Amino acid sequence: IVLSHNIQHQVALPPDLDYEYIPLSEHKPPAEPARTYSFKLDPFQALSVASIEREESVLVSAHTSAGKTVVAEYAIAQCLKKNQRVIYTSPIKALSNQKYRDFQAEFGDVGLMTGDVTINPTASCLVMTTEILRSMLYRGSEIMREVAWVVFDEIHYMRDKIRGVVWEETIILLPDKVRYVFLSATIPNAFQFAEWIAKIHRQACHVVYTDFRPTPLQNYFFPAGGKGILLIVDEKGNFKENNFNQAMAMIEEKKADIAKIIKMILKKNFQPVIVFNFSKRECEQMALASSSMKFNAPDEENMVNKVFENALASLSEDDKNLPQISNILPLLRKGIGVHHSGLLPILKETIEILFQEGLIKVLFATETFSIGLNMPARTVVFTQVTKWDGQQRRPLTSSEYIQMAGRAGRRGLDDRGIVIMMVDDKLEPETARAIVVGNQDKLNSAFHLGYNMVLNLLRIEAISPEYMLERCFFQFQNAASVPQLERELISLQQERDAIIIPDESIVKDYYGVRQQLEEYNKDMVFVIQHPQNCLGFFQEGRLIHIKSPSGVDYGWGVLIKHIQRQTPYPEQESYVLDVLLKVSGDFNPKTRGEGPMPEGIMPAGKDSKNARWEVVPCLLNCLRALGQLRVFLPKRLESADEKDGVGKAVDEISRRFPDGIPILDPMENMDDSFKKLLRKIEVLESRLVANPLHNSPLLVELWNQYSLKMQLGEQIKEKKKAIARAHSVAQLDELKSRKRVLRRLGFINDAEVVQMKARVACEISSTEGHELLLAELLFNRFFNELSPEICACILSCFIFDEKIETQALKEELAKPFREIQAQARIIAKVSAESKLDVNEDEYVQSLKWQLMETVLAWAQGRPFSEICKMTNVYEGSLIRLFRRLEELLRQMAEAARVMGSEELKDKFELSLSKIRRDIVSFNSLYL
Repeated sequence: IVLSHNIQHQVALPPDLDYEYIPLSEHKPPAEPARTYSFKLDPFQALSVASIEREESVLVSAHTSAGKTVVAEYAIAQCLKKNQRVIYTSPIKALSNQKYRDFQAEFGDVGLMTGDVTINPTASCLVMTTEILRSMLYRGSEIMREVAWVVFDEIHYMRDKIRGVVWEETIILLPDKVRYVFLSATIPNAFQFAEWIAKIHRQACHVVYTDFRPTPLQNYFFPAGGKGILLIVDEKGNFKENNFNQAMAMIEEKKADIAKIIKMILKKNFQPVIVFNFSKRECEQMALASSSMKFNAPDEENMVNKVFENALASLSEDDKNLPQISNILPLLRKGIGVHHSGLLPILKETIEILFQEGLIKVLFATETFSIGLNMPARTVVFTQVTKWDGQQRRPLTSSEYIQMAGRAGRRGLDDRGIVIMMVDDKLEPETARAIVVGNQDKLNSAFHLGYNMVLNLLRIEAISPEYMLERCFFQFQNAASVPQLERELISLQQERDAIIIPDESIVKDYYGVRQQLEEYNKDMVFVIQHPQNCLGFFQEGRLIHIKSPSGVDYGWGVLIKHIQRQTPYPEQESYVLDVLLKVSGDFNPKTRGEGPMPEGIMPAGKDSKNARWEVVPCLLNCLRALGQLRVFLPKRLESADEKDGVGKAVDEISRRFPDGIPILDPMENMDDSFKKLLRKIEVLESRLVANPLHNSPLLVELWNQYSLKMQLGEQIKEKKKAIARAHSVAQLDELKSRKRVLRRLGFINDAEVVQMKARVACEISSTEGHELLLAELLFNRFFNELSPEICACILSCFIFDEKIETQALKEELAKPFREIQAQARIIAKVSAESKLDVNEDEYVQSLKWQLMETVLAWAQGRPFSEICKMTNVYEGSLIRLFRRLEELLRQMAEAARVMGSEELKDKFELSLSKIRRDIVSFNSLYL
């Protein structure tokens, strides 16, 4: 077969094994297909659904807009037909809820489990996040026994530095009998992933890949302060080099541009447009520049006011009053939207809704909006292409470009998607070209050990940590990489052992000396050529010695004058001195030519004809000695016998002072410690002339060889390291260390049996969030006498890694914080004690205390407005922190329960009741 169009298929088979057997036919059909129609299937869908129908797992690799969700539906239907259960894991928050709404309306027998809520836990199809899958798995719930199929939507999130590990963990933990549908972006090494699944779960895994986009993209560049946009990638995906070149020239010649771009987009009916930025602040800034315009008809204005109010009706005439709403509404009314994680969740949803219904023509959003469900536009504008990964500025990866740009082009309603990238004031071509002809990044494991992990593996009879390491995807990519690396290492060793033909050990001395001279000579040029020490002595006729650009020697010359041109940026390189020198190789220039260094002028002399003596211009970076003498120069100094005549007076002075000519100390009086750090540089210059090598001609041959050997040695050491971190033992060191920690702290015995404290520590699941320390805290007490509302605030002290400002701490609050920071200190201690790369101070200091009072007063009954007034943290971030906090609290009630402190557990529940109220207890618009 049937349909055909740029579709690649592959299959993964388990490692032998593959020996017996079970053949006899087992080759189609074999079952009927549920919910085929309505629309005709695309061949890539047909293929993947065939894989699923045959009960074989399959990884689909296609762009997000390509319609991957249809395949998920089929597995659910098939599961529902066989009275089986299926699990839809979504990577993150809101979209799982949305997908739940879609599946609920479709299949009815559907439930939802997130951090915030639980729906229909007996349903045949459970939508849940990966993290909950991890917890429920470690807990070993019997539900998992009935599960036949797991669909992973957006599986490429396994490459996430903090959350990828969760994905991997739950994959490894599933029973081999289970089958998987992996939905992914067009990653390049899908096959490898399939193969890993095949090995570890002893079953086939198909891979369906295709380079298919329903609506094609055109990419345009806008240079900053430029006059328009340049098409740089056309519908056929052909790169137009020349326009890029023109654009960069448009930037070499070169706030408000965003407004002009939007106005242009408006004039040509390219709306709706998503304008991406990478900071909430930048988002609001951009909206301010935009806000002069108005994109809605009075009827549209009416429509959005009606929809908005219809959403707000559930709240109250006091919640309606937060200034984020009152002053966001005039923007919405003008047809301008904003979207970022700082807004209230209810605004994120209602703004999404107003965008989907076509009431918002321009939407300024941060990256996260790019992965929202079914919300594309006609045009996408990148406000920049630089993102901080930390103390570095990254040009956004191809995968990011794909993911964001995929929101352009609306399948039903648009002929094409228009993508306009505003460019940075400075940018090299190879990086941009790499992005726009984007090759997707590997799905490389980001596995790392965690305390909840290790503890849980140890806790269960039939499984072990060593197992997990052996079966890890990271390790699989290692066991793949290693033979290539040992082959590189061997090639390097051969080159090393083969280039060892320079002989001598005087070379080593030479290298050391040369580099020492370059550094010390740099010190000497520095400061001594600076006007602050050197300048004052600018009399006419004074004899000065010239440093020469690199290291040559034009000898002593009489200063003629000194000029300084300002437009010449280093301190030393600024003043220009005209000096008379005993020039020979002229040639270039004539009189005044140049410029950057005297150029063509060759020193000496002695072997001249043709000596000349002329006044040449040099800059102040070029200097060295200044000497202590001045001759009287004639006022009319432009004649053969007279320039050369001054020269005659110079040779006679030089003949009069052997072992001289004595020089001016430049630093003495506007000391001198530097001089004793100055004679040695000369000594080393004598060591150089002493070296037999200095004369031979090979020289540079032997030197470049020495360099190669030293480089190769460094590279080799590095390769042995890469091999070490390609070997399971690196991570195993981390493991043995963490085992030391667990013994020394008392969570498990030396016989590797989990204790009650380990068992309670198990039930705390947080991204990096110490999880240990809370357990220690409990058994150490430090919670016995706190009221619930106080306890809330203290627990709030662990989730916020964001910045807030401006408050003092009362003593009755500063002290418990201090005591916990003390516990953190003992823990980071034992951590260093056990060879962990933990930086003992950053751990201890990671528990930020500046938000204790906001949460405390919220827990004591303050209204939302007031606590929003007590900090600069964004409203949405605040509600997010509360939501993690509630989830955390449920976890703490659990661990208290599982250590029999019934009183603590009930207390935490009561705390939940204080926190879990009003807007913080808000249900989702989708549910």
